[PDB]
Amino acid sequence: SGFRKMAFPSGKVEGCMVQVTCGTTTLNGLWLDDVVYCPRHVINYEDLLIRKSNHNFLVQAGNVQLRVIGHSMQNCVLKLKVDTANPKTPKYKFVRIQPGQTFSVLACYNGSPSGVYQCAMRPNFTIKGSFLNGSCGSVGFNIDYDCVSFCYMHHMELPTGVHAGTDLEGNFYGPFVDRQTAQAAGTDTTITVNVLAWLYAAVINGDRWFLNRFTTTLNDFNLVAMKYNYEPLTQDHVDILGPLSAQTGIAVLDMCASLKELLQNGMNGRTILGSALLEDEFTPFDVVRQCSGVTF
Amino acid sequence: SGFRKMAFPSGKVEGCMVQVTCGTTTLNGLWLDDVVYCPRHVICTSEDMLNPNYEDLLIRKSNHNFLVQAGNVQLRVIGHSMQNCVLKLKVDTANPKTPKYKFVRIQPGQTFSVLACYNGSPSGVYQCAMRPNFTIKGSFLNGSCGSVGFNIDYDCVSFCYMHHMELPTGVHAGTDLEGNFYGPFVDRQTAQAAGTDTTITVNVLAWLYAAVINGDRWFLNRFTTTLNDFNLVAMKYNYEPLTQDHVDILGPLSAQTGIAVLDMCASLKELLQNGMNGRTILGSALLEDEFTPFDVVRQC
Ligand SMILES: C[C@H]1COc2ccc(Cl)cc2[C@@H]1C(=O)Nc1cncc2ccccc12
Repeated sequence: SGFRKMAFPSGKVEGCMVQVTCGTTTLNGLWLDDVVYCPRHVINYEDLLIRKSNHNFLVQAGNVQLRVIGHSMQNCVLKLKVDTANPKTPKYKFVRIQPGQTFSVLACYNGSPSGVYQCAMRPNFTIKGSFLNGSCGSVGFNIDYDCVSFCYMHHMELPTGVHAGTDLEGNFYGPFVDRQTAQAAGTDTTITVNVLAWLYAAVINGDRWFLNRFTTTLNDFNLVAMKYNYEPLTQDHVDILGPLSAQTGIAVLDMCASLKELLQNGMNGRTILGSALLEDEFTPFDVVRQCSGVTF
Repeated sequence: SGFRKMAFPSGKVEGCMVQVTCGTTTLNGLWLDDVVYCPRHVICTSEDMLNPNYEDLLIRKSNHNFLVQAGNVQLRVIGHSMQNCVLKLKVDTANPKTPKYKFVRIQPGQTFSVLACYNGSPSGVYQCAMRPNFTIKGSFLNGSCGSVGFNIDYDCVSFCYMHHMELPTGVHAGTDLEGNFYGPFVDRQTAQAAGTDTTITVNVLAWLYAAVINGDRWFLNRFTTTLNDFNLVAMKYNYEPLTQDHVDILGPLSAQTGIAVLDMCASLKELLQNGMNGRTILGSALLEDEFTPFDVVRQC
Protein backbone atom coordinates (compact mmCIF):
# COMPACT_ATOMS: atom_id res chain seq x y z
CA SER A 1 0.00 0.00 0.00
CA GLY A 2 0.88 3.65 -0.37
CA PHE A 3 1.04 6.03 -3.27
CA ARG A 4 3.98 8.33 -3.65
CA LYS A 5 5.26 10.57 -6.40
CA MET A 6 8.12 8.34 -7.43
CA ALA A 7 10.98 9.04 -9.74
CA PHE A 8 13.02 6.42 -11.63
CA PRO A 9 16.29 5.38 -9.90
CA SER A 10 18.77 8.06 -11.14
CA GLY A 11 22.04 6.07 -11.07
CA LYS A 12 22.25 5.46 -14.85
CA VAL A 13 21.95 9.25 -15.39
CA GLU A 14 24.26 10.33 -12.51
CA GLY A 15 27.15 8.53 -14.30
CA CYS A 16 26.57 10.89 -17.30
CA MET A 17 26.52 14.29 -15.53
CA VAL A 18 29.44 16.60 -16.28
CA GLN A 19 30.14 20.31 -15.71
CA VAL A 20 30.50 22.51 -18.81
CA THR A 21 32.21 25.90 -18.52
CA CYS A 22 32.48 28.46 -21.29
CA GLY A 23 33.76 31.86 -20.27
CA THR A 24 31.85 33.00 -17.20
CA THR A 25 28.95 30.48 -17.66
CA THR A 26 28.93 27.10 -15.93
CA LEU A 27 26.10 24.59 -16.45
CA ASN A 28 25.47 20.83 -16.77
CA GLY A 29 26.30 18.52 -19.64
CA LEU A 30 25.17 15.00 -20.46
CA TRP A 31 28.16 12.79 -21.39
CA LEU A 32 27.03 9.88 -23.58
CA ASP A 33 29.66 7.87 -25.54
CA ASP A 34 32.18 10.56 -26.79
CA VAL A 35 29.70 13.51 -26.87
CA VAL A 36 28.70 16.03 -24.19
CA TYR A 37 25.25 17.54 -24.76
CA CYS A 38 24.41 20.88 -23.11
CA PRO A 39 22.21 24.02 -23.70
CA ARG A 40 23.70 26.11 -26.51
CA HIS A 41 23.24 29.29 -24.38
CA VAL A 42 26.48 28.22 -22.52
CA ILE A 43 28.25 30.20 -25.34
CA ASN A 44 23.20 34.57 -33.37
CA TYR A 45 24.34 31.21 -32.05
CA GLU A 46 26.08 30.29 -35.36
CA ASP A 47 28.12 33.55 -35.10
CA LEU A 48 28.91 33.02 -31.42
CA LEU A 49 29.92 29.33 -31.90
CA ILE A 50 32.26 29.99 -34.86
CA ARG A 51 34.33 32.32 -32.60
CA LYS A 52 34.84 29.59 -29.94
CA SER A 53 37.65 27.04 -30.13
CA ASN A 54 37.65 23.56 -28.52
CA HIS A 55 39.88 24.58 -25.57
CA ASN A 56 37.37 27.38 -24.68
CA PHE A 57 34.94 24.65 -23.44
CA LEU A 58 36.13 23.27 -20.10
CA VAL A 59 34.39 19.96 -19.42
CA GLN A 60 34.77 18.39 -16.00
CA ALA A 61 33.68 14.80 -15.20
CA GLY A 62 34.24 14.48 -11.44
CA ASN A 63 37.77 15.72 -10.75
CA VAL A 64 38.84 14.87 -14.34
CA GLN A 65 38.98 17.43 -17.12
CA LEU A 66 37.77 16.03 -20.47
CA ARG A 67 39.36 17.47 -23.62
CA VAL A 68 36.97 18.79 -26.22
CA ILE A 69 38.05 17.71 -29.78
CA GLY A 70 35.04 19.14 -31.69
CA HIS A 71 31.81 21.11 -31.37
CA SER A 72 28.58 21.36 -33.34
CA MET A 73 25.09 22.68 -32.70
CA GLN A 74 21.84 20.78 -33.19
CA ASN A 75 18.90 23.16 -32.74
CA CYS A 76 19.20 24.58 -29.14
CA VAL A 77 21.72 21.93 -27.89
CA LEU A 78 25.48 22.18 -28.17
CA LYS A 79 27.29 18.87 -28.83
CA LEU A 80 30.88 18.82 -27.58
CA LYS A 81 32.89 15.96 -29.02
CA VAL A 82 35.31 14.75 -26.31
CA ASP A 83 38.39 12.46 -26.60
CA THR A 84 37.06 9.90 -24.09
CA ALA A 85 33.93 7.77 -24.36
CA ASN A 86 31.98 7.67 -21.06
CA PRO A 87 32.58 4.20 -19.67
CA LYS A 88 29.38 4.65 -17.63
CA THR A 89 27.20 5.27 -20.76
CA PRO A 90 24.03 3.23 -20.26
CA LYS A 91 21.77 1.78 -23.00
CA TYR A 92 19.91 4.97 -24.06
CA LYS A 93 17.74 6.71 -26.62
CA PHE A 94 16.57 10.26 -27.24
CA VAL A 95 12.80 10.47 -27.18
CA ARG A 96 10.53 13.47 -27.48
CA ILE A 97 7.55 13.21 -25.09
CA GLN A 98 3.99 14.57 -25.41
CA PRO A 99 2.22 16.87 -22.88
CA GLY A 100 0.78 14.83 -20.01
CA GLN A 101 3.68 12.34 -20.13
CA THR A 102 5.79 12.15 -16.97
CA PHE A 103 9.55 11.85 -16.44
CA SER A 104 12.16 12.05 -13.72
CA VAL A 105 14.49 15.04 -13.50
CA LEU A 106 17.98 14.78 -12.09
CA ALA A 107 18.60 18.35 -10.86
CA CYS A 108 22.38 19.19 -11.04
CA TYR A 109 24.69 22.08 -10.17
CA ASN A 110 28.30 22.15 -11.38
CA GLY A 111 27.93 18.68 -12.93
CA SER A 112 26.96 17.26 -9.51
CA PRO A 113 23.51 15.69 -9.06
CA SER A 114 21.71 17.13 -6.04
CA GLY A 115 18.17 15.80 -6.35
CA VAL A 116 15.70 13.71 -8.29
CA TYR A 117 12.03 14.49 -8.73
CA GLN A 118 9.14 13.25 -10.82
CA CYS A 119 7.12 15.67 -12.94
CA ALA A 120 4.87 16.04 -15.98
CA MET A 121 5.19 18.02 -19.21
CA ARG A 122 2.24 20.37 -18.73
CA PRO A 123 -0.25 20.83 -21.63
CA ASN A 124 1.25 24.40 -21.95
CA PHE A 125 4.71 22.72 -22.46
CA THR A 126 6.27 23.97 -19.24
CA ILE A 127 7.33 21.83 -16.30
CA LYS A 128 6.58 22.89 -12.72
CA GLY A 129 10.13 22.05 -11.71
CA SER A 130 12.45 23.07 -8.92
CA PHE A 131 15.52 24.75 -10.30
CA LEU A 132 17.98 27.44 -9.15
CA ASN A 133 20.83 29.20 -11.11
CA GLY A 134 23.32 26.63 -12.44
CA SER A 135 20.65 23.96 -12.99
CA CYS A 136 20.65 24.46 -16.83
CA GLY A 137 21.56 21.27 -18.63
CA SER A 138 19.80 19.13 -15.93
CA VAL A 139 17.94 16.28 -17.68
CA GLY A 140 14.56 14.58 -17.72
CA PHE A 141 14.38 10.84 -18.36
CA ASN A 142 12.40 7.59 -18.11
CA ILE A 143 13.69 4.02 -17.84
CA ASP A 144 12.28 0.96 -19.68
CA TYR A 145 14.04 -2.28 -18.67
CA ASP A 146 17.76 -1.23 -18.75
CA CYS A 147 17.26 1.58 -21.35
CA VAL A 148 17.33 5.26 -20.38
CA SER A 149 15.07 7.44 -22.57
CA PHE A 150 16.33 11.04 -22.34
CA CYS A 151 13.40 13.35 -23.01
CA TYR A 152 14.28 16.74 -21.54
CA MET A 153 17.10 19.15 -20.97
CA HIS A 154 16.54 22.23 -18.82
CA HIS A 155 17.19 25.63 -20.48
CA MET A 156 15.32 28.39 -18.58
CA GLU A 157 12.86 29.65 -15.99
CA LEU A 158 9.82 31.68 -17.11
CA PRO A 159 8.68 34.76 -15.04
CA THR A 160 5.97 32.69 -13.28
CA GLY A 161 8.53 30.29 -11.76
CA VAL A 162 7.83 27.48 -14.28
CA HIS A 163 10.51 25.84 -16.44
CA ALA A 164 11.11 25.49 -20.16
CA GLY A 165 13.51 23.22 -22.01
CA THR A 166 14.16 21.06 -25.03
CA ASP A 167 14.29 17.39 -26.06
CA LEU A 168 17.87 15.98 -26.44
CA GLU A 169 17.79 16.95 -30.11
CA GLY A 170 17.54 20.65 -29.03
CA ASN A 171 13.91 21.22 -30.05
CA PHE A 172 12.08 23.22 -27.37
CA TYR A 173 8.90 21.93 -25.85
CA GLY A 174 6.42 24.80 -26.31
CA PRO A 175 6.60 28.19 -27.99
CA PHE A 176 9.78 29.19 -26.21
CA VAL A 177 13.15 30.57 -27.43
CA ASP A 178 16.55 30.44 -25.67
CA ARG A 179 17.22 34.13 -25.13
CA GLN A 180 16.43 37.00 -22.74
CA THR A 181 13.11 38.37 -24.11
CA ALA A 182 9.46 38.67 -22.94
CA GLN A 183 8.14 35.06 -22.88
CA ALA A 184 5.18 33.72 -20.91
CA ALA A 185 3.67 30.31 -20.31
CA GLY A 186 0.22 29.95 -21.83
CA THR A 187 -2.80 29.20 -19.59
CA ASP A 188 -2.36 25.73 -18.19
CA THR A 189 -4.90 22.94 -18.22
CA THR A 190 -5.32 19.78 -16.09
CA ILE A 191 -4.16 16.48 -17.59
CA THR A 192 -7.51 14.63 -17.47
CA VAL A 193 -6.27 11.11 -18.30
CA ASN A 194 -3.72 11.47 -15.46
CA VAL A 195 -6.37 12.55 -12.92
CA LEU A 196 -8.47 9.50 -13.87
CA ALA A 197 -5.40 7.23 -13.49
CA TRP A 198 -4.78 8.76 -10.04
CA LEU A 199 -8.46 8.19 -9.09
CA TYR A 200 -7.93 4.50 -10.07
CA ALA A 201 -4.77 4.42 -7.90
CA ALA A 202 -6.90 5.80 -5.02
CA VAL A 203 -9.46 3.02 -5.54
CA ILE A 204 -6.66 0.40 -5.65
CA ASN A 205 -5.42 1.84 -2.30
CA GLY A 206 -8.91 1.57 -0.72
CA ASP A 207 -10.13 5.21 -1.13
CA ARG A 208 -13.72 4.84 -2.68
CA TRP A 209 -15.75 7.74 -1.21
CA PHE A 210 -15.87 9.61 -4.57
CA LEU A 211 -17.28 6.65 -6.51
CA ASN A 212 -20.87 6.93 -7.59
CA ARG A 213 -23.45 4.82 -9.41
CA PHE A 214 -23.33 7.12 -12.42
CA THR A 215 -21.68 6.93 -15.81
CA THR A 216 -21.41 9.65 -18.48
CA THR A 217 -20.95 9.93 -22.26
CA LEU A 218 -17.48 10.90 -23.52
CA ASN A 219 -19.00 13.96 -25.19
CA ASP A 220 -20.88 15.12 -22.07
CA PHE A 221 -17.73 14.65 -19.98
CA ASN A 222 -15.65 16.74 -22.44
CA LEU A 223 -18.20 19.61 -22.15
CA VAL A 224 -17.51 19.53 -18.36
CA ALA A 225 -13.72 19.20 -18.94
CA MET A 226 -13.70 22.32 -21.17
CA LYS A 227 -15.54 24.31 -18.48
CA TYR A 228 -13.01 23.43 -15.74
CA ASN A 229 -9.83 23.90 -17.88
CA TYR A 230 -9.28 20.17 -18.15
CA GLU A 231 -7.73 18.69 -21.28
CA PRO A 232 -10.20 16.83 -23.57
CA LEU A 233 -10.38 13.07 -22.90
CA THR A 234 -9.96 11.13 -26.14
CA GLN A 235 -10.96 7.54 -27.02
CA ASP A 236 -7.19 6.79 -26.88
CA HIS A 237 -7.19 7.87 -23.21
CA VAL A 238 -10.24 5.67 -22.51
CA ASP A 239 -8.45 2.69 -24.15
CA ILE A 240 -5.24 3.46 -22.20
CA LEU A 241 -7.24 3.41 -18.92
CA GLY A 242 -8.70 -0.03 -19.88
CA PRO A 243 -6.41 -2.17 -17.68
CA LEU A 244 -7.13 0.01 -14.60
CA SER A 245 -10.87 -0.11 -15.42
CA ALA A 246 -10.68 -3.94 -15.56
CA GLN A 247 -8.70 -4.24 -12.27
CA THR A 248 -11.01 -1.99 -10.22
CA GLY A 249 -14.34 -2.66 -11.99
CA ILE A 250 -14.84 1.10 -12.55
CA ALA A 251 -15.37 1.84 -16.28
CA VAL A 252 -13.60 5.04 -17.53
CA LEU A 253 -16.95 6.81 -18.13
CA ASP A 254 -18.15 5.65 -14.65
CA MET A 255 -14.93 7.22 -13.21
CA CYS A 256 -15.57 10.32 -15.40
CA ALA A 257 -18.96 10.78 -13.69
CA SER A 258 -16.98 10.67 -10.36
CA LEU A 259 -14.54 13.26 -11.77
CA LYS A 260 -17.41 15.48 -13.00
CA GLU A 261 -19.08 15.38 -9.55
CA LEU A 262 -15.70 16.26 -7.92
CA LEU A 263 -15.27 19.22 -10.29
CA GLN A 264 -18.83 20.59 -9.71
CA ASN A 265 -19.01 19.90 -5.95
CA GLY A 266 -15.39 19.74 -4.70
CA MET A 267 -13.92 17.40 -2.07
CA ASN A 268 -16.12 18.63 0.85
CA GLY A 269 -13.27 18.63 3.36
CA ARG A 270 -12.18 15.15 2.24
CA THR A 271 -8.89 14.07 0.64
CA ILE A 272 -7.94 11.43 -1.97
CA LEU A 273 -4.53 9.74 -1.44
CA GLY A 274 -3.64 12.46 1.11
CA SER A 275 -4.40 15.28 -1.35
CA ALA A 276 -7.14 17.98 -1.25
CA LEU A 277 -6.50 18.65 -5.00
CA LEU A 278 -6.93 16.30 -7.97
CA GLU A 279 -3.41 15.11 -8.85
CA ASP A 280 -2.51 15.05 -12.58
CA GLU A 281 1.19 14.10 -12.60
CA PHE A 282 0.74 10.29 -12.63
CA THR A 283 0.09 8.74 -16.04
CA PRO A 284 -1.94 5.52 -16.39
CA PHE A 285 1.40 3.71 -16.89
CA ASP A 286 2.92 5.21 -13.70
CA VAL A 287 -0.13 3.98 -11.72
CA VAL A 288 0.19 0.43 -13.14
CA ARG A 289 3.98 0.48 -12.54
CA GLN A 290 3.59 1.57 -8.88
CA CYS A 291 0.49 -0.56 -8.08
CA SER A 292 2.33 -3.73 -9.44
CA GLY A 293 6.05 -3.07 -8.64
CA VAL A 294 8.05 -2.99 -11.92
CA THR A 295 11.87 -2.92 -11.30
CA PHE A 296 14.97 -1.43 -13.09
CA SER B 1 12.34 29.14 -8.19
CA GLY B 2 9.93 26.24 -7.67
CA PHE B 3 9.39 23.87 -4.78
CA ARG B 4 9.28 20.16 -5.30
CA LYS B 5 9.40 17.15 -3.02
CA MET B 6 12.90 16.11 -3.98
CA ALA B 7 14.66 12.84 -3.31
CA PHE B 8 18.45 12.42 -3.22
CA PRO B 9 20.00 10.90 -6.36
CA SER B 10 19.79 7.13 -5.71
CA GLY B 11 22.86 5.91 -7.64
CA LYS B 12 25.10 5.45 -4.58
CA VAL B 13 22.40 3.21 -3.04
CA GLU B 14 21.44 1.30 -6.23
CA GLY B 15 24.99 -0.10 -6.37
CA CYS B 16 24.38 -1.65 -2.90
CA MET B 17 21.03 -3.41 -3.54
CA VAL B 18 21.14 -7.21 -3.54
CA GLN B 19 18.50 -9.96 -3.35
CA VAL B 20 18.52 -12.18 -0.23
CA THR B 21 16.77 -15.57 -0.34
CA CYS B 22 16.27 -17.91 2.58
CA GLY B 23 13.97 -20.84 1.90
CA THR B 24 10.78 -19.53 0.30
CA THR B 25 11.37 -15.86 1.38
CA THR B 26 13.07 -13.36 -0.93
CA LEU B 27 13.72 -9.73 0.08
CA ASN B 28 16.30 -6.93 -0.34
CA GLY B 29 19.73 -6.64 1.23
CA LEU B 30 22.14 -3.75 1.50
CA TRP B 31 25.66 -4.80 0.46
CA LEU B 32 28.27 -2.51 2.03
CA ASP B 33 31.95 -3.60 2.06
CA ASP B 34 31.80 -7.43 2.77
CA VAL B 35 28.46 -7.40 4.70
CA VAL B 36 24.86 -7.73 3.48
CA TYR B 37 22.32 -6.18 5.85
CA CYS B 38 18.70 -7.35 5.64
CA PRO B 39 15.57 -7.74 7.87
CA ARG B 40 16.05 -10.73 10.17
CA HIS B 41 12.48 -11.93 9.33
CA VAL B 42 13.99 -13.38 6.07
CA ILE B 43 14.67 -16.51 8.26
CA CYS B 44 10.91 -16.81 9.18
CA THR B 45 8.61 -19.60 7.92
CA SER B 46 4.70 -19.77 7.92
CA GLU B 47 4.20 -20.74 11.61
CA ASP B 48 7.03 -18.40 12.73
CA MET B 49 5.63 -14.96 11.96
CA LEU B 50 3.37 -14.77 15.09
CA ASN B 51 5.99 -15.55 17.82
CA PRO B 52 9.41 -16.18 16.19
CA ASN B 53 12.44 -16.97 18.31
CA TYR B 54 15.01 -15.46 15.96
CA GLU B 55 17.96 -16.71 18.03
CA ASP B 56 16.55 -20.28 17.80
CA LEU B 57 15.79 -19.98 14.01
CA LEU B 58 19.22 -18.45 13.24
CA ILE B 59 21.27 -21.10 15.14
CA ARG B 60 19.65 -23.75 12.85
CA LYS B 61 20.86 -21.94 9.73
CA SER B 62 24.04 -22.50 7.84
CA ASN B 63 25.81 -20.04 5.47
CA HIS B 64 24.77 -21.97 2.35
CA ASN B 65 21.08 -21.59 3.32
CA PHE B 66 21.31 -17.81 2.49
CA LEU B 67 21.37 -17.21 -1.26
CA VAL B 68 22.60 -13.68 -2.01
CA GLN B 69 22.33 -12.37 -5.55
CA ALA B 70 24.05 -9.15 -6.73
CA GLY B 71 22.86 -8.68 -10.31
CA ASN B 72 23.36 -12.01 -12.09
CA VAL B 73 26.16 -12.96 -9.64
CA GLN B 74 25.61 -15.19 -6.62
CA LEU B 75 27.63 -13.98 -3.59
CA ARG B 76 28.96 -16.63 -1.19
CA VAL B 77 27.89 -16.16 2.45
CA ILE B 78 30.88 -16.89 4.78
CA GLY B 79 29.24 -15.85 8.09
CA HIS B 80 26.05 -14.57 9.71
CA SER B 81 25.17 -12.69 12.84
CA MET B 82 22.11 -10.87 14.11
CA GLN B 83 22.19 -7.33 15.46
CA ASN B 84 18.77 -6.52 16.95
CA CYS B 85 16.23 -6.93 14.04
CA VAL B 86 18.81 -6.93 11.22
CA LEU B 87 20.60 -9.94 9.88
CA LYS B 88 24.24 -9.33 8.84
CA LEU B 89 25.49 -11.76 6.21
CA LYS B 90 29.25 -11.74 5.84
CA VAL B 91 30.05 -12.35 2.15
CA ASP B 92 33.32 -13.34 0.39
CA THR B 93 33.42 -10.22 -1.84
CA ALA B 94 33.56 -6.56 -0.83
CA ASN B 95 31.13 -4.40 -2.87
CA PRO B 96 33.31 -2.41 -5.26
CA LYS B 97 30.45 0.11 -5.51
CA THR B 98 30.41 0.77 -1.69
CA PRO B 99 30.12 4.53 -1.27
CA LYS B 100 31.32 6.64 1.70
CA TYR B 101 28.56 5.85 4.24
CA LYS B 102 27.39 5.95 7.83
CA PHE B 103 24.49 4.53 9.81
CA VAL B 104 22.43 7.25 11.44
CA ARG B 105 19.29 6.87 13.54
CA ILE B 106 16.86 9.74 12.78
CA GLN B 107 14.23 11.46 14.96
CA PRO B 108 10.51 11.96 14.04
CA GLY B 109 10.00 14.78 11.58
CA GLN B 110 13.25 13.98 9.77
CA THR B 111 13.05 13.32 6.05
CA PHE B 112 14.84 10.81 3.86
CA SER B 113 14.74 9.25 0.40
CA VAL B 114 13.54 5.68 -0.09
CA LEU B 115 14.88 3.44 -2.82
CA ALA B 116 12.01 0.98 -3.23
CA CYS B 117 13.34 -2.46 -4.43
CA TYR B 118 11.94 -5.86 -5.39
CA ASN B 119 14.22 -8.88 -5.86
CA GLY B 120 17.32 -6.72 -5.27
CA SER B 121 16.29 -4.47 -8.21
CA PRO B 122 15.54 -0.77 -7.58
CA SER B 123 12.19 0.27 -9.03
CA GLY B 124 11.67 3.77 -7.68
CA VAL B 125 12.86 6.59 -5.50
CA TYR B 126 10.66 8.82 -3.36
CA GLN B 127 10.88 11.21 -0.43
CA CYS B 128 9.58 10.33 3.04
CA ALA B 129 9.43 11.61 6.58
CA MET B 130 9.57 9.72 9.83
CA ARG B 131 6.09 10.47 11.24
CA PRO B 132 5.77 11.54 14.91
CA ASN B 133 4.08 8.11 15.48
CA PHE B 134 7.32 6.45 14.11
CA THR B 135 5.75 5.07 10.96
CA ILE B 136 6.53 6.20 7.40
CA LYS B 137 3.84 6.75 4.76
CA GLY B 138 5.65 4.84 2.05
CA SER B 139 4.72 3.09 -1.14
CA PHE B 140 5.60 -0.54 -0.69
CA LEU B 141 4.24 -3.85 -2.02
CA ASN B 142 5.18 -7.47 -1.06
CA GLY B 143 8.90 -8.10 -1.61
CA SER B 144 9.94 -4.53 -0.74
CA CYS B 145 11.34 -5.62 2.69
CA GLY B 146 14.93 -4.57 3.05
CA SER B 147 14.38 -1.39 0.90
CA VAL B 148 16.31 1.49 2.52
CA GLY B 149 15.88 5.10 3.57
CA PHE B 150 18.84 7.44 3.19
CA ASN B 151 20.15 11.00 2.95
CA ILE B 152 23.15 12.06 0.85
CA ASP B 153 24.71 15.13 2.34
CA TYR B 154 28.26 15.85 0.96
CA ASP B 155 28.97 12.60 -1.06
CA CYS B 156 28.42 10.47 2.11
CA VAL B 157 25.33 8.27 2.23
CA SER B 158 23.62 8.25 5.65
CA PHE B 159 21.50 5.10 5.90
CA CYS B 160 18.68 5.75 8.34
CA TYR B 161 15.96 3.23 7.59
CA MET B 162 15.35 -0.32 6.47
CA HIS B 163 11.80 -1.42 5.66
CA HIS B 164 10.43 -4.38 7.62
CA MET B 165 6.59 -4.32 7.68
CA GLU B 166 3.29 -2.82 6.71
CA LEU B 167 0.86 -2.00 9.50
CA PRO B 168 -2.94 -2.57 8.96
CA THR B 169 -3.55 1.10 8.05
CA GLY B 170 -1.21 0.96 5.04
CA VAL B 171 1.70 2.69 6.86
CA HIS B 172 5.18 1.26 7.21
CA ALA B 173 7.40 0.33 10.11
CA GLY B 174 11.10 -0.41 10.02
CA THR B 175 14.44 -0.12 11.77
CA ASP B 176 17.65 1.90 11.66
CA LEU B 177 20.64 0.05 10.08
CA GLU B 178 21.59 -1.24 13.57
CA GLY B 179 18.28 -3.20 13.65
CA ASN B 180 16.52 -1.04 16.26
CA PHE B 181 12.92 -0.40 15.26
CA TYR B 182 11.58 3.11 15.08
CA GLY B 183 8.49 3.17 17.33
CA PRO B 184 6.93 0.51 19.56
CA PHE B 185 6.92 -2.08 16.80
CA VAL B 186 8.20 -5.61 16.72
CA ASP B 187 8.98 -7.89 13.77
CA ARG B 188 6.04 -10.21 14.64
CA GLN B 189 2.66 -10.64 12.91
CA THR B 190 0.95 -10.04 16.32
CA ALA B 191 -1.72 -7.27 16.47
CA GLN B 192 0.09 -3.94 16.25
CA ALA B 193 -1.26 -0.52 15.42
CA ALA B 194 0.25 2.84 14.64
CA GLY B 195 -0.55 5.47 17.27
CA THR B 196 -2.64 8.53 16.20
CA ASP B 197 -0.52 10.55 13.81
CA THR B 198 0.18 14.25 14.23
CA THR B 199 1.39 17.00 11.91
CA ILE B 200 5.11 17.89 12.07
CA THR B 201 4.71 21.55 13.08
CA VAL B 202 8.33 22.65 12.59
CA ASN B 203 8.17 21.23 9.03
CA VAL B 204 4.94 23.09 8.20
CA LEU B 205 6.56 26.35 9.40
CA ALA B 206 9.67 25.62 7.29
CA TRP B 207 7.39 25.03 4.27
CA LEU B 208 5.52 28.32 4.96
CA TYR B 209 8.97 30.05 4.93
CA ALA B 210 9.73 28.26 1.59
CA ALA B 211 6.44 29.70 0.26
CA VAL B 212 7.46 33.22 1.39
CA ILE B 213 10.91 32.75 -0.23
CA ASN B 214 9.10 31.76 -3.47
CA GLY B 215 6.98 34.98 -3.33
CA ASP B 216 3.76 33.84 -1.69
CA ARG B 217 2.63 35.95 1.22
CA TRP B 218 -1.20 35.75 1.15
CA PHE B 219 -1.36 33.76 4.44
CA LEU B 220 0.79 36.16 6.46
CA ASN B 221 -0.91 38.31 9.14
CA ARG B 222 -0.10 41.23 11.46
CA PHE B 223 -0.28 39.02 14.56
CA THR B 224 2.26 37.33 16.71
CA THR B 225 1.74 34.66 19.39
CA THR B 226 3.44 33.33 22.48
CA LEU B 227 4.97 29.85 22.10
CA ASN B 228 2.53 28.55 24.74
CA ASP B 229 -0.55 30.05 23.03
CA PHE B 230 0.60 28.59 19.70
CA ASN B 231 0.98 25.10 21.24
CA LEU B 232 -2.45 25.27 22.92
CA VAL B 233 -4.07 26.06 19.54
CA ALA B 234 -1.88 23.70 17.43
CA MET B 235 -2.45 20.64 19.71
CA LYS B 236 -6.22 21.05 19.01
CA TYR B 237 -5.53 20.42 15.28
CA ASN B 238 -3.32 17.34 16.11
CA TYR B 239 -0.12 19.26 15.49
CA GLU B 240 3.07 18.30 17.32
CA PRO B 241 4.16 20.73 20.07
CA LEU B 242 6.65 23.34 18.83
CA THR B 243 9.66 23.42 21.14
CA GLN B 244 12.24 26.17 21.71
CA ASP B 245 14.66 23.89 19.72
CA HIS B 246 12.28 24.18 16.73
CA VAL B 247 12.10 27.97 17.13
CA ASP B 248 15.93 28.13 17.18
CA ILE B 249 16.11 25.81 14.15
CA LEU B 250 13.77 28.14 12.20
CA GLY B 251 16.02 31.15 13.04
CA PRO B 252 17.95 31.23 9.71
CA LEU B 253 14.66 31.13 7.69
CA SER B 254 13.25 33.87 9.97
CA ALA B 255 16.37 36.00 9.25
CA GLN B 256 16.23 35.43 5.45
CA THR B 257 12.53 36.33 5.10
CA GLY B 258 12.32 38.96 7.85
CA ILE B 259 9.40 37.21 9.55
CA ALA B 260 9.85 36.34 13.26
CA VAL B 261 9.25 32.63 14.05
CA LEU B 262 6.38 33.49 16.40
CA ASP B 263 4.93 35.73 13.64
CA MET B 264 4.95 32.74 11.23
CA CYS B 265 3.33 30.74 14.10
CA ALA B 266 0.46 33.29 14.11
CA SER B 267 -0.03 32.78 10.31
CA LEU B 268 -0.14 29.01 10.88
CA LYS B 269 -2.75 29.42 13.63
CA GLU B 270 -4.92 31.48 11.27
CA LEU B 271 -4.51 28.94 8.45
CA LEU B 272 -5.63 26.20 10.87
CA GLN B 273 -8.71 28.28 11.80
CA ASN B 274 -9.68 29.44 8.28
CA GLY B 275 -8.39 26.82 5.93
CA MET B 276 -7.13 27.95 2.51
CA ASN B 277 -10.33 29.45 1.05
CA GLY B 278 -9.77 27.94 -2.41
CA ARG B 279 -6.13 29.11 -2.41
CA THR B 280 -2.98 27.01 -2.51
CA ILE B 281 0.50 27.40 -1.02
CA LEU B 282 3.34 26.10 -3.23
CA GLY B 283 0.79 24.19 -5.36
CA SER B 284 -0.78 22.47 -2.34
CA ALA B 285 -4.29 22.82 -0.82
CA LEU B 286 -3.01 21.14 2.42
CA LEU B 287 -0.24 22.27 4.81
CA GLU B 288 2.84 20.20 3.84
CA ASP B 289 4.87 18.70 6.70
CA GLU B 290 7.48 16.53 4.91
CA PHE B 291 10.09 19.30 4.35
CA THR B 292 12.39 19.98 7.28
CA PRO B 293 13.96 23.40 7.91
CA PHE B 294 17.23 21.86 6.53
CA ASP B 295 15.47 20.67 3.28
CA VAL B 296 13.97 24.16 2.73
CA VAL B 297 17.37 25.88 3.08
CA ARG B 298 19.00 23.21 0.85
CA GLN B 299 16.38 23.57 -1.92
CA CYS B 300 16.00 27.38 -1.70
C1 LIG C 1 4.51 -11.20 5.99
C2 LIG C 1 4.11 -9.73 5.94
C3 LIG C 1 2.97 -9.44 6.90
O1 LIG C 1 3.34 -9.60 8.28
C4 LIG C 1 4.58 -9.16 8.68
C5 LIG C 1 4.79 -9.11 10.05
C6 LIG C 1 6.03 -8.71 10.53
C7 LIG C 1 7.02 -8.38 9.64
CL1 LIG C 1 8.50 -7.68 10.24
C8 LIG C 1 6.83 -8.47 8.27
C9 LIG C 1 5.59 -8.84 7.77
C10 LIG C 1 5.30 -8.80 6.28
C11 LIG C 1 4.96 -7.42 5.71
O2 LIG C 1 4.41 -6.56 6.40
N1 LIG C 1 5.30 -7.23 4.42
C12 LIG C 1 5.12 -6.07 3.64
C13 LIG C 1 5.92 -4.93 3.74
N2 LIG C 1 5.69 -3.77 3.10
C14 LIG C 1 4.63 -3.71 2.31
C15 LIG C 1 3.73 -4.77 2.10
C16 LIG C 1 2.58 -4.67 1.27
C17 LIG C 1 1.73 -5.73 1.12
C18 LIG C 1 1.97 -6.93 1.77
C19 LIG C 1 3.07 -7.07 2.58
C20 LIG C 1 3.98 -6.00 2.77
